[PDB]
Parts: sequence; C-alpha cells; structure tokens
Amino acid sequence: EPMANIVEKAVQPLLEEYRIPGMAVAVLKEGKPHYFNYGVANRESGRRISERTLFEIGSVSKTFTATLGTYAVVKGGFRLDDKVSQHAPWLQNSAFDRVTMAQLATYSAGGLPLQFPDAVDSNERMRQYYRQWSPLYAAGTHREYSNPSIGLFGHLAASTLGQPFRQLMSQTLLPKLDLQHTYLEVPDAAMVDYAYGYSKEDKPVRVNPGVLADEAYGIKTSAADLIKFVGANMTGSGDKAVQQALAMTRTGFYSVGEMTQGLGWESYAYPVTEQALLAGNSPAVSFKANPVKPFVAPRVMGNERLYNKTGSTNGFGAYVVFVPARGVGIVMLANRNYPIEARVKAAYAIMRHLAP
Repeated sequence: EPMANIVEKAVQPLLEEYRIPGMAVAVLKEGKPHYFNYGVANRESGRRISERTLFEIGSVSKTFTATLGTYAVVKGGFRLDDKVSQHAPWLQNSAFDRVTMAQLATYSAGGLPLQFPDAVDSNERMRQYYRQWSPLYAAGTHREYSNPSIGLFGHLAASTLGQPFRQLMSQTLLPKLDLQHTYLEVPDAAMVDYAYGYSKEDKPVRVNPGVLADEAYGIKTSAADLIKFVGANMTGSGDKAVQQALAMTRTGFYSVGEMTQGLGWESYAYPVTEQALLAGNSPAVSFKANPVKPFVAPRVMGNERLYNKTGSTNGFGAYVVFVPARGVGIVMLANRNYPIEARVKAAYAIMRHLAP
C-alpha cells in the first residue's frame, strides 16, 4: 500500500468536490519529507503547485505566534501567569488586570470575539477597544476562539522584549528556525511563488492585512517550510532557546471534550478517534463559547499525542497534524477555503496509514 496511493485516495475527493485549484501536501515520516502536489498556483499563470509554492496559512500562524510568545517567556519577558496589565499599563482598570497572558493565548480571557469589529482599524482604536471591553465570562472559565485574544498575546509578548512583533518574528524566530521561505509579507523576489486564493465565488483573492494580522493569521509559507517547522516540533531545533520555546507550546491549560488547548497547537491523545478529531475542530468548538474543563496546574502534554491546527483565509485552507512519538507529520495547503471537516477526514486517513 504505497504512500502515494493513500494520499491520492484521501486528496482526490477534496479536489473533486471543492474544485480546489492547487494543493500541496507534505508528509514527514522516518526523518524524510515526501511531497504530493496538485494543480495550479494561479489560474492565470503557468506555474504549477510545488512544495515551494507560498500559501496563506491563516490561523496556522497562531502556532508561530505562540512560539514567539514562549520564546519571550524563555528570554524573561513575562511569565504565562502574569496579568496582562503588567505588560500593558494602558490596560490598568480594565478587564486585563484580571486576565493572564496565558488566558489571552488560550482564548479564555472571557468572551473576546472571533474578529475585531470592523471599526477597529487603527492602533488607537485597538487600544480603546481593549480598554473598553466588558467581559462576558470570568477569566479562564470559557473558551471562545478569538483573533483579538491571541493577537494581543503576540503583540504584548514582543513588547516585553522591546521589539515590534514583525521584527522579532522575521529577524529572530524564523531565522533561528532556519525557515527561509516563511513570511509575514511576501517580498518582491518571492512573488513568483505566491499562490492566489480562490474565494467561494470563484474569484482570485489575496489577504489585505488588518489589525493584528501578523499575530493572528498573517504567515505565508510553503509546504516544504511548514513541514520543516513540524519536524522542529518533533525532533527539535538546534537553537537551545528556540527548543525551549517549541516545547513550551505543548503546555496544556484545560480541555474541551477530547481536545487539550495548548499555546497555538491543540492536541489529542493518540490513538485518537476520527470522531474526536472532527468534534474538536467543529463549529461546536470553534464558533460557540465553551465552558472549559480547567487544570489546577498547566501541564506539559506528551509525545503520545496528535497535535493540530487549522487555518483559513479568504481563498485559502490549511491543516497541519503531527504525532511526535511516531515521527509523523502532515501538512495540507490549498488555495480554496474548503471545509475543515473534509481536511480532518483526509488527514485522518493518511495518518492512520502512516501510524496504524
């Protein structure tokens, strides 16, 4: 049962049903990457998808943001249990005197929404938004998946090291990770590799950045670079502080059903049922506030586990899964924002073959 056939079997129904113009799949097993490419980067240019094509990865960016945040912890900028206002004096007398940095990262501050209101379109309006925000829930009690939440985490984490987020990401974290094809903004020389997204109206689209885009959803990368990042999260980085940062993202804070929320990465015990993985990535979790099952102490989650993250933008759909104990990882990047449940089913089938 060759890998190539297993991947084709899982991917073709996605290409068929969702008319996906281009998809890059990377599989890591036994220390070696394998690439499976489908279709075209731009329907109006000749270049085909390869493992070098740059895609918008949307919320998979949150795993990079989380790693930048834990890097700042390693470097002494903050502790995860610090109150947010310790690192944001402009938030004195706001809800953020009682919210911790970890709660921002884990979407549990108390009902921050998925997106900023569209009127929040400047730094000053962003500051005022957080100052004025009235919680819906007590800190820590409810998970509500939120860009303002983890966005503020990344913004403040960078502040604790005295650098802008984009600078710290592009000049420190990505170079130390040896990721040479990973960008918050694609440079002119790499535009040749940058796919267009295809919307639900079948129009070519690219992300026009908004407030805290870099932190919440702004990475563009290739399947080759993203599977290198997955490998770093299993067998390590040779930069000792980056390794400490990578490991710390496995810290779990609470569970929602069979999912444990860490920093960026969400994880499951492995073996894991498909049902459990579908439920944890469903709108019941991602589109409704959930009361959490809390941990007395945040806990490093282990190797015998499946770590994952979805990402979606206008015109793009990404999914990443890996099981450290097995040394297996899967990256699936597409220029269609096709259903998360379909991403999960396809990745699950591939993973069951790779790690029976």
